[PDB]
Amino acid sequence: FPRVKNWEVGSITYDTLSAQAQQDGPCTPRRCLGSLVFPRKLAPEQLLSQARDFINQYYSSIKRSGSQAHEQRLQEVEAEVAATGTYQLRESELVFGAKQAWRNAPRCVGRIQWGKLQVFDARDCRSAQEMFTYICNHIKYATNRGNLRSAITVFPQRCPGRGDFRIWNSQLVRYAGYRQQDGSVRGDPANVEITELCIQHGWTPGNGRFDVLPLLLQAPDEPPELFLLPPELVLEVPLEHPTLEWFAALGLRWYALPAVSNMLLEIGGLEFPAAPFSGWYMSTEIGTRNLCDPHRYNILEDVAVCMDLDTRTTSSLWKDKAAVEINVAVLHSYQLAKVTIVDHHAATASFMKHLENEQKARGGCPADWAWIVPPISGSLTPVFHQEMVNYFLSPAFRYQPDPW
Amino acid sequence: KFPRVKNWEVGSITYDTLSAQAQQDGPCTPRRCLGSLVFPRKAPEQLLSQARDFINQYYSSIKRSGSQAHEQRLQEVEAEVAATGTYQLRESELVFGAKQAWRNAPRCVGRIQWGKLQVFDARDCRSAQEMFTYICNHIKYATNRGNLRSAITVFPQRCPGRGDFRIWNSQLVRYAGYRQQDGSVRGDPANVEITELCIQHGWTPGNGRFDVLPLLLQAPDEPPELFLLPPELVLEVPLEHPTLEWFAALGLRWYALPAVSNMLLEIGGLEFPAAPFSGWYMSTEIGTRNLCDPHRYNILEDVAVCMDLDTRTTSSLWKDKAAVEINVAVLHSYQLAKVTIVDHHAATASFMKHLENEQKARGGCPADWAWIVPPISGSLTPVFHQEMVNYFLSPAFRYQPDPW
Ligand code: HEM
Ligand code: HEM
Ligand SMILES: Cc1cc(N)nc(CCc2cc(F)cc(CC[C@@H]3C[C@H](F)CN3C)c2)c1
Ligand SMILES: Cc1cc(N)nc(CCc2cc(F)cc(CC[C@@H]3C[C@H](F)CN3C)c2)c1
Ligand SMILES: C[C@H](O)[C@H](O)[C@H]1CNc2nc(N)[nH]c(=O)c2N1
Ligand SMILES: C[C@H](O)[C@H](O)[C@H]1CNc2nc(N)[nH]c(=O)c2N1
Ligand SMILES: [Cl-]
Ligand SMILES: [Cl-]
Ligand SMILES: [Gd]
Ligand SMILES: [Zn+2]
Ligand SMILES: [Zn+2]
Repeated sequence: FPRVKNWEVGSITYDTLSAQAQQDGPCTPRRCLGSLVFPRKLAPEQLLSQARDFINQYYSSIKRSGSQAHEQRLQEVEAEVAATGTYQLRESELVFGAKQAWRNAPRCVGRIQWGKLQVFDARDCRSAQEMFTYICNHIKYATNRGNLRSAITVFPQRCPGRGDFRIWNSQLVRYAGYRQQDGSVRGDPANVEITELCIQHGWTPGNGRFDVLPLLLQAPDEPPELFLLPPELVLEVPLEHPTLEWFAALGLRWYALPAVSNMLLEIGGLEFPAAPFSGWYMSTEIGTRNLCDPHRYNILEDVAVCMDLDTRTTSSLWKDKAAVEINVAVLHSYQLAKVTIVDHHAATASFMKHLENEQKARGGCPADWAWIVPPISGSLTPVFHQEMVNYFLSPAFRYQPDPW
Repeated sequence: KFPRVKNWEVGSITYDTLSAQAQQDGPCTPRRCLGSLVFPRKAPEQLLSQARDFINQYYSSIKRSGSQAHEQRLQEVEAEVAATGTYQLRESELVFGAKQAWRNAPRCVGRIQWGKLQVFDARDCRSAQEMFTYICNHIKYATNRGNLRSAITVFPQRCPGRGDFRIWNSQLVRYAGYRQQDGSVRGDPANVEITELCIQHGWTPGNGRFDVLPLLLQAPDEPPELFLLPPELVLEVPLEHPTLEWFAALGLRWYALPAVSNMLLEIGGLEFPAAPFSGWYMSTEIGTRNLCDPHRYNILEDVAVCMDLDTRTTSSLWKDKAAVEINVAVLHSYQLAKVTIVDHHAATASFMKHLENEQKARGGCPADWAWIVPPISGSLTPVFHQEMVNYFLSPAFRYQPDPW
């Protein structure tokens, strides 16, 4: 049982939940690989193992462990896999599993909200046109005219033989990225690859820096099909600053809905390669990483020039000053648009409360310090001084290979 | 089977082959990562194997591996460990071992400087009084009227028969911390323990916020003895802000010389419990950590209120704005006083150069991401997007328990 200390207050706890981890991480006594973005790289009796644990979890949480439906539901999954080699989740199990995978995500700082999650069950999906309608329902429900609500849509599970449902975009809303002889990029450099697949599959491109890409939706065994997103359905926020009048003229925008559409949801040994989930943004994601990363929109120096900052010496802290103002413009613009957003101080303080909750309830919480601490102003937030333990519990969201 | 390490800003990929030579083990397992823990860790034949590895390292660096001189040194050491249970370093080996310990320190962002280290050999020290003279000479040489120079003074090694030389103070320059009426702390709260000790040992305490502490110096098998630092030896910097003129009236100060004095230096199996070392400050250590940490001087809200920021809501980013200007004040003040200081942009850029040098020289570099990434503006610096591998090489600086 690892001892975990908070260096701001002096309080000590012990993480007993870590003792119950399975899927081993990347570290060994010889070396820690905690900072690696992808840990390492990405006969059916082991399906029954992960399923019996999950069903025991489910009846644990609804109190009804021992007797009744508990040691009843243990049998049909046994018989389902005995009969068919896989099994179907009950809808309440699918709901409970989706919430747990979120609760279990070590890199997610928004997990105080894990209990409020709307699960759309898309397991009877059959075509790519159907997926598109499901995705469009999700986006409409999640966006909710700017009053965002966490949501997940679970597409049919991976099957013995036969292909997989798959969204080729990394998120549901992505901006395009186009090159030149320059090798430079117009738009988002994170999305250069998928932008060229969209074109490779027939997308007439666009002119500028904020073109919402079309979706590539992959029904099982068939090639992807391009689906264009309705402009009515993609809520966006033009960026303005509350006091720097010229900021709006930079023409910056970002979208309302953060919806991750390329991770594999794993519940009770079943795999859902298409289960896009969405919540709402923390402002540093947009302001600091998407707009200021050198390999993203890289706008930092352009803003500093407009603020008349001394970009001729690092010790002026011109980068820090312009970055804060970009974050101020993000928070201001989303509030003025009445689009849900949370600043990194509010988010991290909520995550501390979540750590306290998870301590009482489960004896600890898997947390990835490098991802929980915000990318600006880290030590000004309470999670910086909190020691954390990182480990893998199931259900889980896992990374998966791109279908290329 | 060496870890692949990616830089996400640029797309670089390398493999850390040096990690495979890590000759001691840390707190992580495949089950769980403890990378974020502040304290991760906590006879003749194992002394011999450590000695042989270091001798091998020493003769590698002088392009004389395998020579007669190399093997005579190996056989000399084995003979000395057999006759006395220990051995003595040659002066050239001590200089090389001290530089290697800095080079090997995973939490140090200043390691581009590692080969430029002044080593004072104080292994002939006989008393606490001589120890004090050596320390004062170290402070004088390292400070160098504001043009700071990296240095380490090495006091006699641990040996069977006599107690250890120890410096009880955690740094050579520290400000007192006085518990108070309100139950509050006046001065530096990180230093209440050592402050209470000094008073026990006869120090007549002050009542200010920036009172420099005396040294408690322990000769073998002696109680610690109190030594006052001559005020003219301790170079200090009043803090002012280039454009916030009321900032100077806060009365804030910091000292020029960061000199860590409670770490143990390990070279070839030998242990030096007293070997204080010093460099120069990175500005975020002073501005962000020492002045803004809620458990330290905790000035952030006072500065924000003076700047007329809106401290009623976090979404105004008043904390970030106040902290940026505190860092500006530190950099301006130290430059104005002509005292060496490096900002976090310059320092992390030089660390990136260090990583590249080290990959060519040694096949990798041990680095603790959570300590290398600065506590403000993390993703604005290039180390943020660099994956790192943390592991323990010897020679090394290690933590040790407090002598009390
Ligand atoms: C409701 C408010 C939410 C907030 C404020 C939030 C915020 C964040 C942030 C800031 C990250 C780290 C990524 C980064 O900082 O660059 C993250 C990661 C993550 N979140 Fe949340 N999120 C929310 C909802 C959700 C939901 C609903 C789910 C799933 C059901 C989820 C699952 C995840 C996962 C799996 C990761 C890891 C991403 C990766 O490994 O690339 N989050 N979230
Ligand atoms: C010359 C300029 C130097 C700079 C700019 C520098 C910078 C730093 C910084 C910023 C940290 C982490 C402190 C923080 O929390 O912000 C650190 C840690 C450390 N430094 Fe350096 N340093 C320098 C010189 C040295 C020297 C000369 C030595 C030894 C000979 C050394 C050994 C270490 C060690 C062992 C640690 C880790 C301390 C711990 O684990 O608590 N440094 N350094
Ligand atoms: C629901 C939700 C709400 C919210 N506010 N944020 C998120 C996370 C957004 C995100 C942040 C990030 F920094 C990188 C990625 C994608 C790339 C990452 C990194 C690597 F490429 C593999 N991963 C997939 C995605 C989710
Ligand atoms: C030579 C030098 C130059 C420079 N510029 N900076 C430094 C770092 C100074 C420092 C920073 C820090 F963040 C923590 C500690 C000591 C405390 C650490 C943390 C925990 F309290 C126990 N350890 C002993 C010391 C050293
Ligand atoms: C709990 C957490 O790991 C701890 O507060 C660490 C984080 N990273 C740090 N990094 C540096 N350079 N200095 C520190 O004191 C800390 N504190
Ligand atoms: C190299 C480093 O581990 C990598 O850049 C990580 C660091 N922490 C991060 N944290 C978050 N939240 N998002 C990220 O993309 C990253 N990148
Ligand atoms: Cl994003
Ligand atoms: Cl310090
Ligand atoms: Gd002024
Ligand atoms: Zn680890
Ligand atoms: Zn701190």
